[PDB]
Amino acid sequence: SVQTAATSWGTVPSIRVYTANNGKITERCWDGKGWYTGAFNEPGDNVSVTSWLVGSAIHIRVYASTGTTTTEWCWDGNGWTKGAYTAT
Amino acid sequence: SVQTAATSWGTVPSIRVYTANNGKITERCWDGKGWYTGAFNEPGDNVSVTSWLVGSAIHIRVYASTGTTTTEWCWDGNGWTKGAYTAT
Amino acid sequence: SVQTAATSWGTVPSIRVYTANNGKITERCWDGKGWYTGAFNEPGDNVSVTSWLVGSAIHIRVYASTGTTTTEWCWDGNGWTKGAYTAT
Ligand SMILES: OC[C@@]1(O)OC[C@@H](O)[C@@H](O)[C@@H]1O
Ligand SMILES: OC[C@@]1(O)OC[C@@H](O)[C@@H](O)[C@@H]1O
Ligand SMILES: OC[C@@]1(O)OC[C@@H](O)[C@@H](O)[C@@H]1O
Ligand SMILES: OC[C@@]1(O)OC[C@@H](O)[C@@H](O)[C@@H]1O
Ligand SMILES: OC[C@@]1(O)OC[C@@H](O)[C@@H](O)[C@@H]1O
Ligand SMILES: OC[C@@]1(O)OC[C@@H](O)[C@@H](O)[C@@H]1O
Repeated sequence: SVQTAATSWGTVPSIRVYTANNGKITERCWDGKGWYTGAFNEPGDNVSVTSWLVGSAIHIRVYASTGTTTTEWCWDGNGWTKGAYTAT
Repeated sequence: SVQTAATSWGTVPSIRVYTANNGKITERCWDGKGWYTGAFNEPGDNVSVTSWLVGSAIHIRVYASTGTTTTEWCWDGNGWTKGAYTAT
Repeated sequence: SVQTAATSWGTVPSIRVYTANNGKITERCWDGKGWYTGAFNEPGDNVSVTSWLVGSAIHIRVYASTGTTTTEWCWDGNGWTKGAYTAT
């Protein structure tokens, strides 16, 4: 079936749910006022996530895996880009 | 194999581990004094979870997936019910 | 594909990413100065993780599953050992 990963922050809260479905990962977002589709859209068969809130900034790390390759995607306030993570 | 998801809160801590096994999700609970089987029992092949503790209240969201359908289950102090999440 | 689980703590942050790949779980670690391979290496086809930071101590629980058996692995400052979790 589809595979999901979830994270949340604050007291509203904000929630992010990532779904790997048919080799693509998409993102659904809640900030207290309805679910919406987030900016994150990248390939992957499996997803995990962690996040940490510091001051006014949310930092999110999404680990997207296809085959034996895992790509880290980073949100630090300015869109999603690949991070330095490697699996070694 | 079976697939799990875990969350924890406080300093004891309380831990919740959700296991999707043979199309059913069950819940094991630790509150500092032994593991026990929790109230959560719903269908699903895949599970993720997030939780947030505010004051005296734990809020838990469990995302249960079968095929391409994901159901959000909500704990807000008074049993588990379906939440408004949709995958779009 | 490979399956991952992630957790993080503090403001640096420290991040731990567990990967189940070909029946083995390994751990990659970030403490602010590059990724490295962690001490955790145990069998499993599926992994989840939760952690909680209290004072100067990180506590990590990794749930490693093969078939219908889930083993809890505990970090409490002094290496990884099996915890009391059972699935019942
Ligand atoms: O729209 C809200 C948003 O910016 O929140 C942070 C990330 O989750 C983004 O992908 C998302 O679009
Ligand atoms: O700011 C991005 C970054 O440095 O954040 C910490 C880790 O997630 C790294 O892999 C990543 O490149
Ligand atoms: O028994 C403890 C309990 O109420 O804690 C909150 C939820 O995890 C419930 O499913 C669980 O039964
Ligand atoms: O109180 C329940 C609820 O509003 O909590 C926030 C989100 O999890 C929603 O999908 C959900 O319906
Ligand atoms: O090296 C850092 C380390 O000690 O951090 C705590 C655990 O994640 C360990 O497996 C890891 O080796
Ligand atoms: O200190 C280890 C331990 O007591 O921590 C809390 C739970 O993770 C238990 O299963 C585990 O044996």
